Amino acid sequence: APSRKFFVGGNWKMNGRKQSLGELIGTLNAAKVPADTEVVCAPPTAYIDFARQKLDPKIAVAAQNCYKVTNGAFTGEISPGMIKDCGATWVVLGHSERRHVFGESDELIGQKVAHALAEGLGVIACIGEKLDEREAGITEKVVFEQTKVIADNVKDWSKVVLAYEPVWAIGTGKTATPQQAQEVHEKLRGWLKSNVSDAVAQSTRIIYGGSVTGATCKELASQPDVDGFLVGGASLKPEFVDIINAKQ
Amino acid sequence: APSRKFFVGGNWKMNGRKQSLGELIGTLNAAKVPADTEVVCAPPTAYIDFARQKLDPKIAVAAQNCYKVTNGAFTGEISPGMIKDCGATWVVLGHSERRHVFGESDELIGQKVAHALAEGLGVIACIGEKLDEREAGITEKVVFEQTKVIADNVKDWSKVVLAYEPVWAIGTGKTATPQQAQEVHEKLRGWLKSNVSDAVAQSTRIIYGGSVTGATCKELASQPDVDGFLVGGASLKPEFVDIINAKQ
Amino acid sequence: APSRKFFVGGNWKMNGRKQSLGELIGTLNAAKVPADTEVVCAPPTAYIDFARQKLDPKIAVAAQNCYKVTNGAFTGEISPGMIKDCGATWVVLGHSERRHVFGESDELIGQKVAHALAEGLGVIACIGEKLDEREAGITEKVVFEQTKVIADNVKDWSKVVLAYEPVWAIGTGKTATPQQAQEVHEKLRGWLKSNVSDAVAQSTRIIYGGSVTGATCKELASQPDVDGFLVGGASLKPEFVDIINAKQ
Amino acid sequence: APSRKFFVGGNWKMNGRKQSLGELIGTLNAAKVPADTEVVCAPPTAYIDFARQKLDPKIAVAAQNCYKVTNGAFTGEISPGMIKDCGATWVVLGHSERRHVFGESDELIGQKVAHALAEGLGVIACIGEKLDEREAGITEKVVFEQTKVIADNVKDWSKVVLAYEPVWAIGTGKTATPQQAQEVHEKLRGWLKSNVSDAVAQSTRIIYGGSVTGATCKELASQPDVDGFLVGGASLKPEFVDIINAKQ
Repeated sequence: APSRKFFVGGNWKMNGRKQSLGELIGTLNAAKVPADTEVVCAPPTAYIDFARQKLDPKIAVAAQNCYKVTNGAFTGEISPGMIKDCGATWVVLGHSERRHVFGESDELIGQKVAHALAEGLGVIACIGEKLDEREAGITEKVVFEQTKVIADNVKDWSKVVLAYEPVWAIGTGKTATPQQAQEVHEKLRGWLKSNVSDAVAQSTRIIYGGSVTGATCKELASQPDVDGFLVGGASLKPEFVDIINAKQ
Repeated sequence: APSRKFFVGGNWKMNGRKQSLGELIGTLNAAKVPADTEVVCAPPTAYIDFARQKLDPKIAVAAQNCYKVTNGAFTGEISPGMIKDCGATWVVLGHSERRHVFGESDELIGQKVAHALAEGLGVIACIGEKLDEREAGITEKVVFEQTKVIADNVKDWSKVVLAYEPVWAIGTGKTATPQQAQEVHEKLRGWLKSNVSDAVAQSTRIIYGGSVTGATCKELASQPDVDGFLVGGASLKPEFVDIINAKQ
Repeated sequence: APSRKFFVGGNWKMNGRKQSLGELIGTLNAAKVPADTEVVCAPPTAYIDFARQKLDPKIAVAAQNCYKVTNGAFTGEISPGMIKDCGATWVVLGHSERRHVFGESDELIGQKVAHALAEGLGVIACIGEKLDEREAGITEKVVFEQTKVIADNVKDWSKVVLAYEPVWAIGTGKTATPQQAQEVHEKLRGWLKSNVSDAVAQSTRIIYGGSVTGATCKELASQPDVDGFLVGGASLKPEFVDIINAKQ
Repeated sequence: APSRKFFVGGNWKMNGRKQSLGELIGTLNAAKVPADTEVVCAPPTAYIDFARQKLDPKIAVAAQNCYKVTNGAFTGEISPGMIKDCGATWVVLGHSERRHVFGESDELIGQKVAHALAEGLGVIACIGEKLDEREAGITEKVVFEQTKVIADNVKDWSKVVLAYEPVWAIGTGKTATPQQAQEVHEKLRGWLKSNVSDAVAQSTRIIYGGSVTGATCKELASQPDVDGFLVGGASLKPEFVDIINAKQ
């Protein structure tokens, strides 16, 4: 009985300013999210406070990243305590952009996860295999190694959700279908049940982090092992509300 | 403008929280800012907005980093636009930790600088050699190589400040001999004069990003080619209001 | 220079004598060196001079190792100066046997590289993981860890070549699957791009130091991220004049 | 009746280039060595051939090291056959720098000795206790264990000479006198006579490998059990000739 509460995150990435963002917050603030869905918004780092202040207490705020120490000589970086200090209760970790564009390693990612969590912050842990990894059929290998690192650094799965990112269908000329989406979420839940525990795997939300719009959210949402989304571009528009109601 | 207005930058790095930073902000706001000086506080990204809202108008706020595009799929990053949108007028680029801990290349930094200036932001470009390089005498080459890449992306030095940081010795009160800081800064000024213009070099601030305590800040500024500092730890201590007044 | 001139290195190791090496040298001297390629022969230290004197100017000579100081009480060692003084322009550092049989640490190798480059010599820095490491998936980490240490000592990649060697499988004709060689070399090129510069990665030769016969040298170079080899045994066989022409 | 022919080796270590070395060879080539003294020069590995070619047939050439196999996958290493192939008739083995700076073990040293010898090459076998070993009074213990390994790998003492190295007086703040030099050579000859044979001990030359200059060579040479030297620094200068005439 997968009573997993639908999870819908909105990764604005590096987009928006007070104006467009405040305007965005206005739409969701005036929107009516299903009492059965959990909605989170990940604003640009400079607008985490702005967003949380303007954001309706019903919606949680999430950082798009953080470091592995409470304080230190790390110009440009922020710690989970600040993220908490700003009212944000979540942190996106391991986003494909952070791993690839910025080269963040699993080791460092594993350390931010353990720290973020120790700091009492929720954690949206992102995984996903690149195009070549997909072309080889190493999807399982790749995604299990990343999840494992996340699991070894997670002593409590209540504060975490998994987001699978089909980086292989991101600007590559390959398209990811909802079936192959489920296929992956399946193995990931299978990895948990087997490597963690039956309960954890049954409660842990595994959200889809691939191309999601109000037009395709219904299909993807109907998938058994897909209990949520981590929306990118669409999280900047009114359509985000439609995605908030995909499971419905 | 021949008279290079003193420039005291305070790099808070990844330290403090609203409460803490609030106590610090409230202080500087009670600190008289001599027209003979130009003070700037670089708060962690999450607190750029907060500080700018609480901080005194006479004091400028500066992001500790930014990306090289107005908007994009760059989770965890912020654009010059955003910083500016938050009331900050400056940006720190090339910092010791950014390139030596997060591997930011000169290339990337040159692109950030070009974009930051192009966005209406002022930037504090950082440079400095390492211990292996210092103990090689290639300190001038490495710093010039770094300054060249930055200068290649600067078309107007009106809103630009150079920051030399002796990476091979920064943090504790073990302030590297003021003579060593003068030698480098002197060559940098001789670089801008020939590679740009006598006026540019005679109007460009070459602040010291090394060990600067609320006391040692005297003999340091005492040097002819040292128009300020990029205070690290002390920038957090109330002794930051002193380093600002490193004279009389 | 975008077009990365093919680089075929021949590592003779500890084999041959004047007679033998003379027969080999006389051959390559009759072998036309395509401008599309850059061939180098690394003779045993005792025969560096001999080979350089007999070898064709179009072919470069390379020591198989050197020390990290111009001169000193280091019986049994040679300095970059000496190698250069013998007409050799390159040096092999970090080779599988040097660190895995004679326990040379990355540190030592990083110092040799820094000194070699500083002495006017070109260097072929070698890297590669072991079987225990390969069978751990930490191949990328180990090779990056090795490349980092080397890059930390390189200030000009104009006279530098990377050499990946699959230690867990080198020697016989059991050439490790060309895909495995491509995966690693591909990541290394993505490393230099971000850790150094797109230009550097798009101008840096990443030769394969694994199993390269006078035949298999086709499908190997066929891979996009394989700009040459570091021929082991075959470098002694007349089939070395073929591996040089691993195309058409 | 110790009719042991005076032996004087010159360990140039890692010093010189064609120019200074050729200049050095010029002095000895033009020098007149006593028909009763045996002179050997150990050039940097890269100059063994150079030296032998420029060296007067009266003086022998010696490698400063070698490996334990005729040929093989040992980049940077050379075999006794090459050393022979270059006209060198000697090999320095076990030099303190090789044992300490490079960690060569007695086992490996014992194997190079047996191989070098099997290859028909003379062998300057080096021994000597470190500072701490000397401080403890383990001189005998230490030096007997090393000599033993050399003896077990020597089935013919005609092709070998022993060089005692007071490593304990090498850059340590301790100075070695000619008396304590003899003291050690005494025991070493006592070790031979007792563990090898009376004849071997009476014919085997045991040369001093400590600080030796034309100013102190006379004193050391007059010692009964000191029948030669293994000169370091002084072997690079004209003074080497004076040492060649110390016994006189």
